[PDB]
Parts: sequence; structure tokens; C-alpha cells
Amino acid sequence: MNTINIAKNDFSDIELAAIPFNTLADHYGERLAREQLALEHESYEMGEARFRKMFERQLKAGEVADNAAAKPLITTLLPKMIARINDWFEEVKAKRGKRPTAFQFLQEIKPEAVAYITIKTTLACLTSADNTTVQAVASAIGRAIEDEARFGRIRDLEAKHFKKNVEEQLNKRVGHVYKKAFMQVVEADMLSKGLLGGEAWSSWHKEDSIHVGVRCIEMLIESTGMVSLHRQNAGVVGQDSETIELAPEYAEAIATRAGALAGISPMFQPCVVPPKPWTGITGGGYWANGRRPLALVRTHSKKALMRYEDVYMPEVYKAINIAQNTAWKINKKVLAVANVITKWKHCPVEDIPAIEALTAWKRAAAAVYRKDKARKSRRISLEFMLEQANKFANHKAIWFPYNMDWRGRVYAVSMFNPQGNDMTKGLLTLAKGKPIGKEGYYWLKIHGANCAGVDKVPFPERIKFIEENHENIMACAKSPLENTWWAEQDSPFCFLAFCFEYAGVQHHGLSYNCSLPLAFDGSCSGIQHFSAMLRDEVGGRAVNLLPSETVQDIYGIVAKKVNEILQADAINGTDNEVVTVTDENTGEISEKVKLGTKALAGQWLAYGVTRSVTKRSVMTLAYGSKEFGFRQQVLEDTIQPAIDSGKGLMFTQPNQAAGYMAKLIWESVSVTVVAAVEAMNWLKSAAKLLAAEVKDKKTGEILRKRCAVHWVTPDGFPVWQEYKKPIQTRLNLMFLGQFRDSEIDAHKQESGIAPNFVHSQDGSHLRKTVVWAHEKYGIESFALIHDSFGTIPADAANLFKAVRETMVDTYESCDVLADFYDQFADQLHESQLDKMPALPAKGNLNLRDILESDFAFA
DNA sequence: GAATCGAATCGCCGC
RNA sequence: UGCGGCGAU
DNA sequence: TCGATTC
Ligand SMILES: Nc1ncnc2c1ncn2[C@@H]1O[C@H](COP(=O)(O)OP(=O)(O)OP(=O)(O)O)[C@@H](O)[C@H]1O
Ligand SMILES: [Mg+2]
Repeated sequence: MNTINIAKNDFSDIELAAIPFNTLADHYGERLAREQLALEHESYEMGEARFRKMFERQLKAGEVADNAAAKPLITTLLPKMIARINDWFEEVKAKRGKRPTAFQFLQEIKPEAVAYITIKTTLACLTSADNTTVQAVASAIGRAIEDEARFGRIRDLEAKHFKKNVEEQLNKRVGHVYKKAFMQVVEADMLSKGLLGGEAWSSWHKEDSIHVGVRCIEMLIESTGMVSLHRQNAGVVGQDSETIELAPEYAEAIATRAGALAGISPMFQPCVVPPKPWTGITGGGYWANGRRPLALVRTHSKKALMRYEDVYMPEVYKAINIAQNTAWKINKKVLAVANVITKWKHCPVEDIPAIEALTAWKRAAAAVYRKDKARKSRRISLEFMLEQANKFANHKAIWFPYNMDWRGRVYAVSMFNPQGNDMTKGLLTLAKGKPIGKEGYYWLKIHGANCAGVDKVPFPERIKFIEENHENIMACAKSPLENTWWAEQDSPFCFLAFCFEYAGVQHHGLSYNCSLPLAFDGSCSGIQHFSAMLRDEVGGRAVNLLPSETVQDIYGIVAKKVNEILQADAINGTDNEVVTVTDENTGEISEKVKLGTKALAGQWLAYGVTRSVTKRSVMTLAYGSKEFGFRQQVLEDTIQPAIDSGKGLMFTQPNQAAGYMAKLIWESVSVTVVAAVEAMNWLKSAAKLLAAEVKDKKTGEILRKRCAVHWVTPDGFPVWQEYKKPIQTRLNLMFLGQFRDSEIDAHKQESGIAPNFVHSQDGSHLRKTVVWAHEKYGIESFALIHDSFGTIPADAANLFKAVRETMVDTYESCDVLADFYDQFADQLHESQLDKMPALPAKGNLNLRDILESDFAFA
């Protein structure tokens, strides 16, 4: 209802608390302490205003129950409501006479679905509708109950398997009106197939819809004291009305909770002084003692955070503190360019003036619908990044606090950060530059070639590309609005940032102070790291771990492999055959042709397979994708765009072409990156054995409990993997699904063990690289995006060294898979040792060759 | 045990 | 939390 | 397609 303002006492404290002010003043003066504390004050005040506007919107739209402030209320109210409507059924079944009107209607819908639909629509009508009458509420319940009753039988019974293909398309619909209108078309569709038993819904008359909710408000009042009954002008047969009113104690409960949440979600802005050095778990980054302190590790529970207060990880704490100390400044030159073209185009790069029938128009309709959502979503994030960039444009330097996710990858904390998109990366440059010199100018050109998309080509031709395009780079720097060439590039705003620094060198020579971050992006991190542990020679060569004759394109290597299978299958492949295929719901038994590998090879060679067909499949390998997931990928990535554009005529049956290509890609990656495939299988089997509760079937009691997965990275960071699942969840078709120590989810443990392990290794590599570049060399400024390592051009050659030396030091010292085995080997039940796979065999790779690989980049 | 389901992390915006 | 959309890796 | 979860 009426939320307290938290700012009058709580948000004033962060500016006036004298312990945080003094610790900030002692480091960077009292004046910068006053601006920084007032900025963190604005960050909390902006965050309270963000909550109050979203709360006001949910108030008008009746979605107050969807807000977090009403959730713990409804959690303690739902058991009492289900039991009253349950016990009322048993009473009416025992009472003689005719059943009440509502009794038959309340049965077809799930009883827990009654409880939520009544609670949500009561506070929807009591907060937005202004009509507090018992009839407008009770009817509004009854229409919402009939909607879940009528279209719920689609989800529940007569099409539960067929529900799985309409469920996604219903989720894409935005709005309860659009979700219902879509449900009307599917209902008419299945009834034409006789799927819902051939029984069409008889719509409830307006009298019963009120009678359903009237009993529902009564059962709400009988069970809980959420709403109280009121009668006005009693006895007057013309004015006798009944209204309902929210209990003031419960409206006070949501207002107190909403005020508490408003002071808890801030809008994290950059720092005008260097960030608070992390000494412990909390309170780092920002300097003030706020209501939400920054956690060093972003954990989903406060218990998983508490395990980090005992551990001694001095090398971990150093690397975040060094990465915090890197002073950035807003690139004013690209800010001048971005400020004008954003006023003319929605996206400044999206358009540039350069040189089965019914399912098709449905597919194009879903494309312009998603693209309409995509353009409005892309623009609002752009307008915020531009406002933050224009805000801190005049400051001599700004700083970003850093923490880490529960695996150890480091992330900046502020919303505007150097880990953003191409434009956000372009608006941000380092502040403390050095004279560029010969080596820095060389790497500045290599960075400019990478921004243009010329990264598949060895270094001398990258320099040649820049030198050939000298007059175009100079024209873009002199007049960026008159020469749109930089906008046509792959990373356009970061490329234009290079153009300004390139022109600055041609003007002021090699003594030019350049503070541009020069990012070195390692090729495929997970495969690089997986091939490093098990020492895969061919796998490392595929990801440029080895010094190669040229830049190795792993997608092109896999595309080369599938093309060799394609040519062999076009000759010696299987012919076509006719198989009987039955769809179980229809029950039909028809004959369809099954393309053999000879025919399917001829289709794909007619399409012409390149690195683009195999690209996304290789990239999602470290996330766990295998032969199934490739089949879905190549269907929507290459086959479906082909048939939409006029190609794909060779794909007579596209799912057979997808599954055939899926098989072919999987045989190719599995023999190209053998150490990647073997290591994720070893981690998956380890997490499977730990996530299982063992019990002898003749004993029953559990001999071993659900065990989590635990390891420590080589720089000392520990990580607990404990995916947990709730026990009860409920979903509604037209309304949001709401919930009703906890068990470990064995599937998510196995699904996530291999990506999180290799992500923890690359975060340890990024952490170790930051300290090695800072203590062996004099590097102070760091651009870090998990995969990419960037610094000023003068320090670029040394960061190029340090990112290589760390990986070969890490894997020469620690066998990360053998140390992983030493963690869980005690936790294994005696019946599981025979099933546990052995450690994969080490290969012929020399780690020292990484030190002389140009294209590892990292 | 036959039946049934599944096929990485982080942040922002909306419902 | 879930769902939709965007971005980063 | 194929083995873990889950009726
Ligand atoms: N590390 C990553 N993991 C998964 N997807 C990624 C990653 N980096 C980028 N993408 C996605 O890949 C697509 C763009 O591919 P991108 O150009 O970045 O690939 P690449 O590895 O540089 O290859 P190439 O230069 O051959 O195109 C986008 O959908 C982007 O979101
Ligand atoms: Mg690229």
C-alpha cells in the first residue's frame, strides 16, 4: 500500500558514518571521500527509485503478488488456504441436500491452483480496481478460475505430450490477453483432431462465476485473516452492498518488506577513487557501510559464502585488488561520435547504406515479433550506457570494483563496466598510459586489425591490412561522421577507438602517450585448458596452443573433417530405405522414406558446408553439447535459414539432414579435441558418483548421502558445486508460477561439473596472469573479460608474455585432474570404486611450446 | 522397475 | 525462482 | 541416441 522511505535514516548514514569516511579520507583525501560517498549514496537512492517505480507498475496492473514483497506472505498463507478449501469439500460431501453452486466448479481445477488464483486476484482487485465490492472480486476470481480450468485440461490430460510443443509458443506470448488468445487457437486446433476428447468447453454463465469466488473469499476469510467482510446499508433492499478490505496488518507487512527491499537493491555506479581493497569476504569494492555490502564471491546462499572466510587465498585477494586499481577514463572522442549517431539511428550500426506455406508466414511473424522485442530491449540498454558514459566523461579517472562468481571468474560490479558490449568497451579506455614506442605501435595495429575482423590471418598480414588501409583509418579519425568505414567493421566502436590512437601516432610520433587497452583474446578457452591438462598435441594445435604455420580455425578444421566424411559417404554410403513410422497420439501407421548416408551426403555437399555450419557446435562443446544438441543447432542455424532464403531445396527432409550432420560434427570434434571429450566425461562420471545416494535394495537405509563436488584452483580459490532442487513447484497457464536442508539435484551436478571446472581453471589463469604481469613486469592497468587480457600498448608485449608463462607454470606444477581426484576419493562408497573411470592418459604436448605460440593469445 | 525426461556462468530490461 | 527479450564470455 | 531420474 504505502511504503516507507528508507532514505531518510538509512541512506543518510553512508554519507555521515565517520569510520568509512576516515578510512577513505586517509587514503585519498577528505574531498574525494565526500564525492565517492555521495555517489554511493546516489547509487542506493537510484536503486530505491527503481524499486518504487516497478512496484507502482505492478500495483496498477494487479501484479502485486508477483512482487517480492508479497511473496513471503503468500508462502505462509497457501497451506492454510488449501486446507480450508480441501476440508470444505469433505463437509459438502457429507451434508445432504443439493450441493452448492460452487462445489462442482471448484473440483476441476487443482485445489492449490484455487488457493493462489484467489489470493492473487483478491489483492489485484483490492490494490488496483477501486471497486472493493464482494461481487467484483468474487466474479474476477471465477473468470480466472475458469480460465485455468478450461485451458488447463490442454496442459493436464488430453494433450500433455502435445503440450510440450505449444508450451514454448505460449511462453513467447506477451500479456495475459495474448496468452489466452493463443490458447483459443490451440483449443480449436486439437478439437479438430479430436484430441481433447471431442468435448468443447461450455462457458460458465456470469452467475456461477460470482458464486465460485464468493465461496472462495469465504474460504479465504475462514482460513486466514487476509480480508475482512463488510456490509453497507444493510436492510435497504436497493442499497445493500458488501465490500471486502485488506487486513491492515498484512498491507503493513508488504509495505515494510517493500521498503526493506528498496534499500537493498542499488544501482552500482563506477568509483571516483580507487576501490576499497578486499581484505575479507564482504565490504570490499565500495567504501561505505551500505545495506547491501559487496560479497567477494557471488553465492546463491549465504552459507556457500561463509566457507570463504576460513580459506587462506593470498594470491586470489591480490589479483582482484590489482584489477580494481586499474584506472579507466571515458574515451571522449568516441563519446562525441556516439552522442550524435545514436540520435539518428536506433542502433548506430544496424543499417548502413553500403554498395509448409502456412508455417512459413507464421515463422516470419514470430521473427518480426522477436525482432520488435529485440530492438526495444537493445535500445534501452544503449541509452543507459551512454548516460553513464556522459556522466563520468569529465573525470580524470574512474575505477571499477571487482568480485567473482561461485567458480572464480572475475566480474566488474558497476552496471557500466569494461566487460560490456562493443560500444561500452569503446567508450571506456585506460587512464594511465605510457609512450607507445615501436613495440606498442605494432600491437596497436594488431589490435586494430582484430577490431576489423582480421584475426584469422597471421600477424604480418594483420600489419599489412592496417598499413594498406592507412588513408581510410586516417579519414575515419579526422571525420568519423563523414567516413562510415569504421562503422562497417566487426567491432565498430572499438575499431574507431583504434583509429584515433592510430592517427595520434602519425601526428605525434612514437613518443605519443597511448592509454588504449589492447585486448588479447584466447581462441577457445575450455578446449585450450582441457588440452593443457591432458597434453593433447592435436587438440592444442587446433586451438593455437602450439606454434602453428598460421592461425588455426577449429571450426574450419572440423568443417574439413565432416567434408571428408561427406565425400566418402557420397560414394560408399547407405542407400535409402522405407520405414514404418507412427505418431502415437494419432495412431496412424504410414510409410516414409529414410535417406541413407549416400543421399544425405549429396544434399549437404550441394549446400556447401563451411566453418559456419560447425561453428556454434564447437563453441558449445565445453558447455556440454554433444550429438543431440548439435542436431537442434544445425537445424535453426543453417537449414532453417536456407529454406527461408530460397536455398534448402536440397534438404527434402530437414530433420534427417540435421541428425546426419549432428552425427558428422560429433565424430569430427571427438577426434579433433580428444582431451576435451575425455576430460568432461571423467568429471561427469565423478560428479555422478558423488551426487548419488547409495542404498542396498535389501537394506534400504542410505549408506551414503548426496555428496556435493569440491575442488581448489591452482591459485588457491576453493569452489563448492552443490546444485539443489526444490521439492514442490506449481505452474499456472495464464498467471505466474509460484512456489509452495534441500536435496542435491544429481542432474544439474553432472550437467554443470565440466563447464564450471574449466571455468574455474580459466579464472585462476586470469587471476594468476594479473599478478604475474603486475609483479614480474610493471603492468598496472588491466582489461579483463574472462577470455581476454588487455593493457596499454607499452605494456602489451609484456602482457602477451605473462599470459603465456602463467599457463605453462600452472600445468607444469599442478595436475588439476589428479588433485581433483584427491578431493573426492575418500567420499566414494566401496561399491562405487569399480565403476569410477581412471584418469585420462597424458599426451605428447610440450607446454613450453605455448610460450612461442603467436595465436594462443592467452 | 518399467516408464519418462534431459539434451555453463554473469549482468540488464520486461512480465 | 520461473518466463520473455538483450548483452558478456 | 542414450542412459540417468521418476513415475
Ligand atoms: N565464449 C563464448 N561462448 C559462447 N558463445 C559465445 C562466446 N563468445 C561469443 N559467443 C557468441 O557467438 C556469436 C558470435 O560469434 P563470434 O564472432 O564471437 O565467434 P568467434 O569465436 O570469434 O569466431 P569467428 O571469428 O570465426 O566468427 C554470438 O552469438 C555470441 O553471443
Ligand atoms: Mg571473430
